[PDB]
Amino acid sequence: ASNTNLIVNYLPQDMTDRELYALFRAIGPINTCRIMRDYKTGYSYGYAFVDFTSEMDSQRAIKVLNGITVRNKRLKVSYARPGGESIK
Repeated sequence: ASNTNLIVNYLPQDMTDRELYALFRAIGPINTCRIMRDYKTGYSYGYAFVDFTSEMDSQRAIKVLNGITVRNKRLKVSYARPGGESIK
């Protein structure tokens, strides 16, 4: 199949995958972009999901985008493998 969903970290807990699209939409052909945060109070901790559905050009953007700049911090980008790859 195809699709290597990634995870963007270093989020302000208020940013939006839209502004993120202004970056990724130019780096890789993302197929979907969501943000992870408490679904009850909305308490975000910095971390979302951005898939490139490229599994190739995306990986390159993963070594680069990893630690970019959000006008104040530096986003993060991994191949969706937080906490020891889905725990491990």
